[PDB]
Amino acid sequence: NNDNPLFKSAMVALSLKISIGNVVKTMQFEPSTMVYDACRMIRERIPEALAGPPNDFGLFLSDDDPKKGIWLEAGKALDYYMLRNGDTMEYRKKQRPLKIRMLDGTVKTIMVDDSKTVTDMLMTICARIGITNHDEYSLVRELMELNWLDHGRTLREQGVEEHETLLLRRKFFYSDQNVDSRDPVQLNLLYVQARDDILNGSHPVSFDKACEFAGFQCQIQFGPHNEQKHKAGFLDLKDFLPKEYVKQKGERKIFQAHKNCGQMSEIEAKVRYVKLARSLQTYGVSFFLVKEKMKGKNKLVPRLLGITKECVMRVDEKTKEVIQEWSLTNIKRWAASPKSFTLDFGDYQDGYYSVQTTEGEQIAQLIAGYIDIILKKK
Repeated sequence: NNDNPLFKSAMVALSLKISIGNVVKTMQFEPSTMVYDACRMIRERIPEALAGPPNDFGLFLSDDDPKKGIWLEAGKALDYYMLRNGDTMEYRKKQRPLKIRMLDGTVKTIMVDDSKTVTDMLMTICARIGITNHDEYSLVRELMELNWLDHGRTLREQGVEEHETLLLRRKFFYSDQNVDSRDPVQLNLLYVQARDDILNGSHPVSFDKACEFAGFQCQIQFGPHNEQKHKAGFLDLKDFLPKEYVKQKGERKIFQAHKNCGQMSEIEAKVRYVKLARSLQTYGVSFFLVKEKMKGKNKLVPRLLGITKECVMRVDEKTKEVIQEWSLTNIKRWAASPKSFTLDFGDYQDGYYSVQTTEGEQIAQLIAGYIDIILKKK
């Protein structure tokens, strides 16, 4: 039957659960307390808060949905964050390991500031491995379209948790690839890259070309065509043709192209493979499958939309013919939403070009990125 000298009204103090690893303690804060001073008071009450230099720790407001967890800023008052009695704050190390697959295919773990955006993290990575031009590179997930990361947002809010390894990826440069039979190791790297892009469909090609490529691929993998062993049914066509072309009728066309190679060496076939790829107007282009509205028709028409350093291009989805091309110079503005992408060509044409796609923000950022480059050369 006593009074409690510790009691303060629920309205004048914030009662928060402070979590450090598996330790939790409830402490009382004046609600205008700055985050950095709250960290001090935490160090005075919880021994596990002393597990490192004091400025290495901060406060993190977790959530049942990990995408909604946020780091608190040191200069903000606690009541800025709309906290209520009983809420939980983690006292957390500000840097955390981020696993990144290097350009040599190995994984390196790099400490990054966990409150920052993907761009900031990329900059920390490039700093650690001696890359000055971080704008030549980006981070992508390794899932599977779903691997794209918006570098102006955080990993956390895009659903990337701390366990996930990301890939460091060099962007495409036409100046990167200059073919020659003198350097077999570099020739093979170029061949593998061009072949993989065709087989996985990121370089879209016609059916006839896909079988031509497969003909060189056969020369490379099997040597000269031998009608005793390279007969109907031999090929696992899924390994030689883009998925949309995996049809038995393609094998006859591949074998024709293979035979046409004669006794051509493995090196010479790799040269021809790479040369044929670079000869196509689709080479090096970043493509997106978008849905177009054609005047007259009610069903939208799937179309390949390609973005390069100097143009936007419409490509037929079945034949891969280049239907139309717009210089980046002749685009007045663009817009993206989660469901569409629209281009305004000012007085170069009547009507906007507006398509359905879930990759509109990706398209918009590519266009903006390539336009900024042209500006900086001016």
